[PDB]
Amino acid sequence: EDLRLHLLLNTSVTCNDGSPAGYYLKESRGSRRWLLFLEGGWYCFNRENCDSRYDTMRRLMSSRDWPRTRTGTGILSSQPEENPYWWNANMVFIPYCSSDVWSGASSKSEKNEYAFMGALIIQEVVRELLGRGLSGAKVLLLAGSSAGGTGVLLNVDRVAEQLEKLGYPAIQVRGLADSGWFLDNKQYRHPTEAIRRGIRYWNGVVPERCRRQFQEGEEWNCFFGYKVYPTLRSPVFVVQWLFDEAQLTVDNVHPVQEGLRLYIQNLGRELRHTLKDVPASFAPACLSHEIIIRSHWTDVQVKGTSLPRALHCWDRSLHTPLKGCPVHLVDSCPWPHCNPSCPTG
Ligand SMILES: OCc1cn(-c2ccc(Cl)c(C(F)(F)F)c2)nn1
Ligand SMILES: *[C@@H]1O[C@H](CO)[C@@H](O)[C@H](O)[C@H]1NC(C)=O
Repeated sequence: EDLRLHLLLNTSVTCNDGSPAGYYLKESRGSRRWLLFLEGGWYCFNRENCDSRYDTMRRLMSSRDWPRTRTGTGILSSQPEENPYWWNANMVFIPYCSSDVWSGASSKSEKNEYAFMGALIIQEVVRELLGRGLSGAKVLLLAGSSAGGTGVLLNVDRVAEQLEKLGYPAIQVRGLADSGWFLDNKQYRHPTEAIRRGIRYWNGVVPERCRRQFQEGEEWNCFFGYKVYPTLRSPVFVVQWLFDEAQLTVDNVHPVQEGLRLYIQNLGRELRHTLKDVPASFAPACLSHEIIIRSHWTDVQVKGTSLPRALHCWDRSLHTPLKGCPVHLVDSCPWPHCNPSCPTG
């Protein structure tokens, strides 16, 4: 229980229900590395389905019941045994309480039952951390899982621009997007519509270069990794199971026959294709969901390299490829669990 809760001092930056947003922090006095992690957990895109989420997922919509501390796990652990990559970093966990894939910039008001302020929560956390040590940082890694992974892609360049404009051009902003790289593909039995309605309901914002390509009405495109990633300037490491459970869910996939076998194999092939030109990526051939804040995140390997090792090699590459220190690790085998190191479940 080593990360301590701080509610935002700017109380106009709120969770869905108007309660203040916040962050959990464990400082590491010696370190100039900062890890800011965006929690995930789907989203809601109209009054009805947000009302339902408020009944049974209220911690994702409100800070009123948050605990005063959280234990850092996986990449947020301070133990080198659990976190070979960044155990000595300053650790920040940002709870997801905006239900907007971290894209929203809209307040609760007479016109809005809910506030959707995810993009502003990130900006405010960064602003308040600069007075707590972030001003002395050399690397700010914006990480995230699930909706938080997509949130990394939507916000990493805005964090970089924010620090540049505040007068901190020496902080290197990087992104780590875990399980947030989705395909706008055809369902197996009859995602783009959800995001389309979400953006209007949230007043959602997307990165500028991507917005300029797709333009008004088509900004939903920028929520899909393979479309937004080529527009980004900050270095982004992409972690994505080839057969992500959430992708299969939105594809309406739940003794597998030929049609479904071909569907699943084509999904893995398409995911692999979208990662071909992503130099820093870790994509195992597993049916699973999220990775980087679980305690046993060290166990999975691609081509004999673990994710903590891949991320360390990424660090080195950002100091020609490195001998025995790869950063591009995408499985080529075509079926869930053809990789023996996949999570057991
Ligand atoms: O916790 C599971 C989960 C999945 N998602 C998510 C994020 C972005 C997109 Cl773009 C999509 C989809 F389905 F639209 F592709 C889903 N968010 N949280
Ligand atoms: C507080 O947040 C709002 C955005 O919701 C912003 O307009 C305002 O300037 C902030 N001001 C502070 C913290 O001084």
